[PDB]
Amino acid sequence: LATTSDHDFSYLSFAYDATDLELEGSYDYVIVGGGTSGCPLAATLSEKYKVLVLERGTLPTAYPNLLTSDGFIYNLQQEDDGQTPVERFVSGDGIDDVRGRVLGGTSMINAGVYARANTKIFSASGIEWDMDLVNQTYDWVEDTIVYKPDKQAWQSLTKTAFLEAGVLPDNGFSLDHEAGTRLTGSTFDNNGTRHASDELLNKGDPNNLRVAVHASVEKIIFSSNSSGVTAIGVIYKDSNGTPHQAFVRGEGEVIVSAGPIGSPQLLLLSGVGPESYLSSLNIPVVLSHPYVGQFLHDNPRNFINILPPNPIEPSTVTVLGITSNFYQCSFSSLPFSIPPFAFFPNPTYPLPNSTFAHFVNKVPGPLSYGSITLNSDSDVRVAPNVKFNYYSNSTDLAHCVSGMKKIGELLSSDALKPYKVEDLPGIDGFDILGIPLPENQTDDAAFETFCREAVASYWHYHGGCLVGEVLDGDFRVTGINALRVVDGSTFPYSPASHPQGFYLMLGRYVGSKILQERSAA
Ligand SMILES: Cc1cc2nc3c(=O)[nH]c(=O)nc-3n(C[C@H](O)[C@H](O)[C@H](O)COP(=O)(O)OP(=O)(O)OC[C@H]3O[C@@H](n4cnc5c(N)ncnc54)[C@H](O)[C@@H]3O)c2cc1C
Repeated sequence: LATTSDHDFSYLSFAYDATDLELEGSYDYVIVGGGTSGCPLAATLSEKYKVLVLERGTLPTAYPNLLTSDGFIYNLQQEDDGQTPVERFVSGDGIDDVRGRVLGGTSMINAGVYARANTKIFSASGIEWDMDLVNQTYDWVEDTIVYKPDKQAWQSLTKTAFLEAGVLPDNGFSLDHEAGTRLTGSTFDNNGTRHASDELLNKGDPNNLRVAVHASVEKIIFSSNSSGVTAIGVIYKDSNGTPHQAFVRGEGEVIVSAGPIGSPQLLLLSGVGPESYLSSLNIPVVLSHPYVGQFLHDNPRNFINILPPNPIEPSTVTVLGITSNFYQCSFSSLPFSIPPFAFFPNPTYPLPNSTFAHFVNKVPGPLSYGSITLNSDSDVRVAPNVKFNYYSNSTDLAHCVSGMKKIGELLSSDALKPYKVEDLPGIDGFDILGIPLPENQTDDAAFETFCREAVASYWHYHGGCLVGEVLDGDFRVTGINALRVVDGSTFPYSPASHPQGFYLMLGRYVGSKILQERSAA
């Protein structure tokens, strides 16, 4: 774990704008997307080789509101205009959602909840894992951007309700995703500074790394020979319009780390994708990869909003109610005078005028998947369509009912009694904002309805470029040399209640693997 301090911007000595980058240049590694996974992977690769991260968004400095936790709601409430750190999109489903557009990626705009993955993930996954490295990697991240949270009035009040509700055992303060109520790590220090993955660039090597911002990567270039396809570089546009080239050297590679939506998109626009689909759009086919854009997952978020009669303090989420089929936590916040996008599933949702609390549920997996589709010719700056097919698989919905039933109990416990508006028993007495639970806690066919109408995103989407589908165990795009994907898009199921821990890790992991195979060869 780390000691509270200022956000570390020493990496700016080697961060550039893309208008300030050479029109063409050679590197040992090119990393598209300077996000959650890119930054650590950049840092890692730079220890021993020449590296360039390329990032469509801005320095965090440009938008001072994502350096603190107070700003968390704010970033969401700001209009999307192409420049700002939060990109507003809606699914084919109709559910409002965001993703980051800033150096440090979505770890720069997120809720900052840290958790190490479910150990039982590592074995049933498709990659074979070095567990001395994984664990030692978590150390390296934690030792830098992860902090032990201080008691907070409202959160400890949620710990007690979870333990009263049945969520056992009490694990105390622990980083490991296990079953039971616990108090987990956060990327918000005890002054409320945001520490995100941009700071892991500082863990790099200043003499070897070159970050670039406002570099929208448009195309991955390939080479005919010899004898098979290889990545040679990428093309990116600067803010003026000028396209630049970045090339890989002998023995080098290009690594896409643009997230569930970015990677499938860049690959598809570069003509690695399902043949009949690319033809359909007149995109020249470079390798027929049927599974690119496929198997996109997003865990449904189902919640209850309460408006206590007395005010409650805003909190950063640190207390978690982990059960096998779903995960829970609770957010308290100042009122909303302008709606923060993606918090609620549509913009016409009532806003809270006083302080309120938000009890949420996240189904694991999930099992239901969808698809990335392009709709703009090529324009990388045009957000692709995604469909997630919420509650399409009947098991996701069972776990929703369960989880909502369990929130029903959270509301019944002795801890929540001072937050009811009147002294009515059970779940009644709460002043509800938006859609309330079913009255009868034994009405399956009614809770199923709740789950389906109330659903929003947990923002934890992942998929679209799976190992054992598009990538091999080393994270290579199969049948293409020198091309790799590392990020949210690489696995079909969520690693924990909260994924950034896994992804931050997954970045420096693949780093060391690549570095290793550079010494054993
Ligand atoms: C509102 C919100 C809150 C969240 N809160 C939590 C939390 O509390 N705890 C937790 O564990 N997880 C949380 N998450 C999820 C977690 O932060 C993400 O799943 C994690 O960031 C994984 O992202 P990634 O590394 O795959 O890609 P990202 O971190 O999104 O990185 C992708 C980067 O690549 C860039 N990019 C995209 N396309 C291009 C292009 N073609 N050219 C150049 N650059 C490009 C983007 O600008 C972006 O910066 C939250 C997510 C959201 C949306």
